[PDB]
Amino acid sequence: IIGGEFTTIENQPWFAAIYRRHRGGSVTYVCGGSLISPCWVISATHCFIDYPKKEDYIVYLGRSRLNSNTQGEMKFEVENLILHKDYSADTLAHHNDIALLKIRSKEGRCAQPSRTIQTIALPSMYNDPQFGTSCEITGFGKEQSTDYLYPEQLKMTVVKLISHRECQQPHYYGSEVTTKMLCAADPQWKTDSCQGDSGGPLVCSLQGRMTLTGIVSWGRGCALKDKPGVYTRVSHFLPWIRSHTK
Ligand SMILES: N=C(N)c1ccc2cccc(N)c2c1
Ligand code: NA
Repeated sequence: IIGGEFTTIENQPWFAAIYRRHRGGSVTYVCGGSLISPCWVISATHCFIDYPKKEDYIVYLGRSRLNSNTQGEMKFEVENLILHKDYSADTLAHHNDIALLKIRSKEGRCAQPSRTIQTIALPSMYNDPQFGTSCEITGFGKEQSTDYLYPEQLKMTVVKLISHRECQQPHYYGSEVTTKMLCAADPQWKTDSCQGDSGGPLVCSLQGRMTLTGIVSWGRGCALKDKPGVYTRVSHFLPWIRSHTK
């Protein structure tokens, strides 16, 4: 997250921290995710497509820092790694950038909701917020594009939704951004999601209820003029989520 502010997991209790164990035992942060039900974390396929071994991953819930065991946190293994069959990546655009992680503790249990571990509601069909709506993003992603390390403390920011017509403008992304994708950015281009924030939530308050409107997918650089963050439009994939979580 470029700009924004430092936060803690109590303010984003659906946020999942996904790590990968490497050969030799080193563990590195991969992507963010969202708890949509006690057994299921939703993220982006591009986070896992090159290493699609469910055994390689570690999932934390209720974790506020990259290298601290936050009080009340829960650690999980991935029981099932479901990647969207029609995923593909162009130079910029990521297609069907959605994944499901069925989580299981070493005892074989799913998440136990607490004050710091909660689910995020899914959106309803054909009911996304209008352009200009302020939405929040959360992640352990880069604070600056030139950084090579990720911030130790969880960050959050607020961005505004951009219409598909505006995002398809030539100086924006042209025909590369599709109707299955949602753009969001800062009108002043100072705050944004960045590398490392992928898979993380774009949460919008709609009709008084907070919902998982988007999943951090792609963008040209970070917080660059006319280059919004691009998110998987979760409302399009509701038949796919429902069928793959049964
Ligand atoms: N500009 C963005 N919001 C954005 C979002 C996700 C990204 C993922 C990998 C690399 C980037 N530069 C990204 C930028
Ligand atoms: Na690390």
